[PDB]
Formats: sequence, C-alpha cells, structure tokens
Amino acid sequence: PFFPPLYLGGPEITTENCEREPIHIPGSIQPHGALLTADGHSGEVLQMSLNAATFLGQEPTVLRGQTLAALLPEQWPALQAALPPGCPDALQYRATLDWPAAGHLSLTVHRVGELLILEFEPTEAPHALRNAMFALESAPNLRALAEVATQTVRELTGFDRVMLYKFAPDATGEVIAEARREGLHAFLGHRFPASDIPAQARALYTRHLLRLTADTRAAAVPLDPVLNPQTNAPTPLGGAVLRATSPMHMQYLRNMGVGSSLSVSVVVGGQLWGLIACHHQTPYVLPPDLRTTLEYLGRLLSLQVQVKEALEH
Amino acid sequence: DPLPFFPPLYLGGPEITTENCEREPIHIPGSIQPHGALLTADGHSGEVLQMSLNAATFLGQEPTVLRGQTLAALLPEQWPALQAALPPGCPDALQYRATLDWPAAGHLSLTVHRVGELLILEFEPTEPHALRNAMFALESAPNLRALAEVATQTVRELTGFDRVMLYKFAPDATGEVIAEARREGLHAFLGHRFPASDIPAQARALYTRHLLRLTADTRAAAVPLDPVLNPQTNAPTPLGGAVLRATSPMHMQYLRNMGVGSSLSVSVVVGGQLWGLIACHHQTPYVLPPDLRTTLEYLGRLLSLQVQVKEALEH
Ligand SMILES: *C/C=C1/C(=C/c2[nH]c(/C=C3[NH+]=C(/C=C4\NC(=O)C(C=C)=C4C)C(C)=C\3CCC(=O)O)c(CCC(=O)O)c2C)NC(=O)[C@H]1C
Ligand SMILES: *C/C=C1/C(=C/c2[nH]c(/C=C3[NH+]=C(/C=C4\NC(=O)C(C=C)=C4C)C(C)=C\3CCC(=O)O)c(CCC(=O)O)c2C)NC(=O)[C@H]1C
Repeated sequence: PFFPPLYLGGPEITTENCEREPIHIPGSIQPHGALLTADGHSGEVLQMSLNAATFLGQEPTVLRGQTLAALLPEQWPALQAALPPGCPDALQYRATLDWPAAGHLSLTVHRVGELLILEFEPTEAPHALRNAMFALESAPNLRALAEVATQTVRELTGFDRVMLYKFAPDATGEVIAEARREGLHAFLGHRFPASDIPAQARALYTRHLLRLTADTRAAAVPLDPVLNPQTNAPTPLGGAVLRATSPMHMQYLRNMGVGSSLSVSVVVGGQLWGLIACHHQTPYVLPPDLRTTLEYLGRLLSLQVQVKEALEH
Repeated sequence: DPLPFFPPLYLGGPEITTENCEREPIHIPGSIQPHGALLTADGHSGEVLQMSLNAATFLGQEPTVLRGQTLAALLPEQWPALQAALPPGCPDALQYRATLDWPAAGHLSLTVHRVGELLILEFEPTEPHALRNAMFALESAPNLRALAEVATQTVRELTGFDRVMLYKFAPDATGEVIAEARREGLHAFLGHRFPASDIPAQARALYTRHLLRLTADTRAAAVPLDPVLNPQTNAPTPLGGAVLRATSPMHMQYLRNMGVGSSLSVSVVVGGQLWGLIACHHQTPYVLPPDLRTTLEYLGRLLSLQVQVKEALEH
C-alpha cells in the first residue's frame, strides 16, 4: 500500500520504506507556478496554492469564492467540452491567457473525478522539431538513435546533461547515451539499481509522461486547504507537473550537484522502456512551449525505439 | 502481375492506360507543381545544375545568373547547415527545413534532401495549442473507431479541407474508408470499399518511405525541370522525396472526374507496412502552407503509434 502523507501524520520516509511514499499526494507544488482546484460542475474554486496572489494578482479571498465562469469567461466552456466527466486523468487541455497582471500565462487543466486541476505558469509569444523528427527516423540503429535523441534534446534545451536511461527487465538502469557540457562527470555506461527509480514512481511514469524539478533547493508551496473539501481527502496531483517533488528525490539531485532536472518517459508496449533524462547545474524553469516539444519527442522516440528494436529481433 | 517501370515519356516511354497501370515511373516525372520552385545542386561543390522553369519568378533572378553561382554564394547562411544536416551517404528520406527571408519573394520555406551526389532544394512561400490538445485526445480515445473519428475531425479542423477520410488497406491492398469528416452536403464514402488497383503497387511502395504527398490544383500544368536530365548522370532526376514533384496525369484525371480540386494525404505506417492513409479532399484548388503541413506530418507519426496501441488492445 502507501503510508499516509506527512501532513496527515504518516511516517517520514527513509531508505527502508522507499516503495510506499505517496509521491502523488504531497499537498504542495513548486513555486514557479500556481495551482487552483475547482468543482467540475459549478466551476467553484475549492483549493489554491498559497502563492496564487502573486501570479494571478488577486486579493486572496477573492479567488476562493469565485467561479471559473467568472474568473475565466472565454475558457470555461472549452474546459467543459475538452474534459468531459469520466475522462482519464491523463487527458490535458492547454491555453495561453493574456492576463492583466502577467503578460502571458500558460494554463493546463486536467480532471480527476469531480475536480478540475488548473496550473498556471508564465509563458511567451521553429524547424528544429521537424529536423529532429527526420533525424531520429533515419538513425540506422538503436545506438545511433539514442545518440541523436540526447544531442537533439540538449540542443533544444541547453540542459547541462541529457541521458537516455534504459530499464533492464528487473528495473535495473543504464545510461546508454549521453550528451553533456564539457567538464561534467560521464554517466555513460553506468548502471543503477531498480530501487533508484522505485515501483510506484515507474507506475506513475507510465501514465504521466513528463515530470521535472525546477530548483532542487526551493521550498514547496502548500495547497490551502490541504484536503479537498469535496472528499475531505488529499487532492491527487500525479498528473500535475507543478506538484511537489519528493524531498527524498530532491536530496539526491542535491548530493549529485544538480540544480534543475527533467525527464520524458519512453513507453513501449504499455511498459516503461526508459527515460530521456536531463540535468542542469543551476535552477532552470523550462517554459511550457519548449516542454511540449520534448513531450512530442517522447512519443516519436517511443515509436522509433519499437521500429529499431524490431530490426534487430 | 508486377513488372518493371517504363522509361518516362521524355525518354520515349509509352503513354499510360488502364492496361499498364503499375508501370508508370511516377517518381521521375521531370517536372513539378507550379506553386513552388525546385533547384538541384552538386552535393560536394554546390554547383546549381537543374531548375524548374518558373524558378526566376520565385527567386527573382535570371536562370543564367542562378546557374552561374554555387549554393555557397546563393545561401551563405544555410550552405554549412545543409552540409552538416545532410552528410554524404545519408538516406533520401532525411529532410532539412529552414525559413529564408528572400528580397523579392517574402518568407520562403526551404526543404532540402540528398539523393546520392545530388541536393534537391524546394522553395515555397510560407506564412495555438491545437496540436498538443489533439495529441492528448488521440491518446485518450477508447478504441480504434473513436481514434479514427477524432483523427479525421482534428485534421479537418486544422486544415479546413472539405473531406478528410481515414483510408485503411486490407491484406489484398484493397482499401476502405473507415472514418471521415466531411462538409455539409457531400455524400458519404464511409464503409465503401475500393479495388486494389485504385492505388497501384509502385505508389504504395513509395508511400511507405515518403509519407506525405499532395496535389494542390488538379488542373494545373506541371513545370519542367531545365534541363530535364541530371547533367551528372545524363539520367532522370529522382523526385520521389520532393513534395513539389509533378503529379501523374492518370491520378490527376480521376480526382478531376470526382470533382476534386485539391488533394493531400499522410501515410500511416505500422510495423514497416503501409497500414492506411489520412486522405484529404477539397473541391477547389487549395495550397496548404508548409508549416501547417508539418502539423499533419507530426499527426501521421502519432497516429502510427496509437494505431499500434489500439490494435494490441484487440486480439
Ligand atoms: C529511498 C528512495 C530513493 C528514490 C526515490 C525516487 N526516485 C524517483 C525518481 C527518479 N530517481 C532517479 C534516479 C537517478 N537519477 C539519475 O540521474 C540516475 C543515473 C545517473 C539515476 C539512477 C531518476 C532518474 C528518477 C526520475 C525523475 C527525474 O530525475 O527526472 C522518485 C519519484 C519523484 C517524483 O515522482 O516526483 C522517487 C520517490 N531514488 C533513489 O535513488 C532512492 C535513494
Ligand atoms: C491505371 C491507374 C490508375 C490510377 C493511378 C494512380 N492512382 C494513384 C493514387 C491514389 N488513388 C487513390 C484512389 C482513391 N481516391 C479516393 O478518394 C478513394 C476513396 C474515397 C480512392 C480509392 C488514392 C487515395 C491515391 C493516393 C494519393 C492521395 O491519396 O493523395 C497514383 C499515384 C500518384 C503518385 O504518387 O504520383 C496513380 C499513378 N488510379 C486508378 O484508379 C487507376 C485506374
């Protein structure tokens, strides 16, 4: 099963119970964005991140009464149609708001049962993606495909190190390719145990395909209330990219000397084949539109991995 | 019966009938569609060899001036990028794309690929979260039918085409419209079935490698290359990888007979075989700009993946 989260007086995680930490219900988010939850029917704002006032420019109480209808007039009917009751928690809808306080915000919404989860992040506003797609397709074998993928991602993102991590049948890991800035250690060829990406983590990475930590020293921002009014239970955040990253897993990025990280899951035959793993030495908020490019690349790599593995077997 | 290609018309080959369907060399027509321009150049020196006859009017230069310069001089910023992206021995399927600001012609899209020692350069005029939203909707479709319907409707919304069908090949290469989105008033093709020779086998092989072709105007005359043969080889210039390459007159006649002014399709490729086709119709001529066509190319790949996934959920 899982332990209760901390804020419901559950045990503090260790290296003894690595498999039961509820990474999907931390009750908090990373501070480079803001999150609201809301009722599926009424559009009634039920929870907000204590930092919402910053991004939205709204007097705190104003929000926690109001309706999405009021708050987002153009958007609220689109949401209603895009995310019908009963849809999967994996389905997401995005829009760009030209919002008074903040030039442009990206809005990302998904639905978990009766709750809409809304994420707001700063945003903005060429051929590198098309060029990359053809490059991946003409790679002659899996090894070269891995090399092209890591190089392409590094060029698109500027990340200090981009690896292709591959899981063995027992969940043992292997960096099989790596693109990195001069003057970093080389993790190419190394392996790591199946514990280092635990079992509920690989389960969530199978369904929600891109997760990231923007600053390994930033404090999480609580949800208020912490419990969903609807249920008097924890809000599932597993499909939110803003959802707080396990302090366990941030402590290990710090011990490595990483200040910003990001992965895209590579899913083949319904299973987690491997990750596109990116490292930055300093804090780094990759904007939403560039993340989208990596999300596309994730799908394309998933296709090409199968194609390429089929021409060996 | 499968038989080798005839020589093209310009090398004294025969004209094409219902008898000799399978034997047109559809890849080497010696000509392009008039809404863009094409140059060929030597892959090592960058000497310009062939050009479409309309090139002066896209590129704003006399032929003899174009042909008298190397790509190093014509494309000083792109020439080194081309050479890195398209190394000798690379496959003909690999494409490099850039946008140019050309004085006389505005923003041009440049698409380049390499066939042996030849570079082929295509120039076309070029011009929010719809793709991301579509990607997730496709993935959440519960079964093959719902996927097919979401895919057709999405493509129609993105493009404005009068008719978008998903066309699926059977094992005998007969096909069948399994989903479609269509303009009000058009008659349905859904569930119809069409004989194998409707898409003959020399073109199904080509659609397994080069995943997007179109006819922008089914009455437009093709524009010859000049000279017609590659001076490197005194042989035909391979245009199977060029979206501009002129479209065969037997195909063009049939689209005309169906009342179509504009066509397009992306291939859906599963396990190395052509599974089907996102076919698009418009009643009037219609040019879809290169950046919009890129969205369809990306959807072609997504759909190939999702078709595998939906079919595996099915035994
Ligand atoms: C006692 C718990 C441990 C633990 C937990 C844990 N790990 C993740 C996710 C990841 N762990 C990774 C480990 C590596 N990072 C590397 O750079 C390398 C190799 C060079 C390895 C083996 C990786 C890559 C991930 C994926 C996430 C990412 O970095 O982008 C989680 C899940 C966190 C979340 O879902 O928010 C958890 C709880 N990992 C351990 O190694 C032990 C100490
Ligand atoms: C003697 C040869 C004949 C022939 C020539 C020919 N046809 C193609 C390609 C296509 N034919 C298609 C037929 C259909 N169009 C539809 O709308 C439907 C159903 C609703 C069918 C069955 C299709 C879809 C294609 C593919 C092209 C596209 O979709 O855009 C070619 C190859 C063209 C080229 O690569 O240059 C040729 C030479 N067509 C015949 O019917 C026979 C008599």
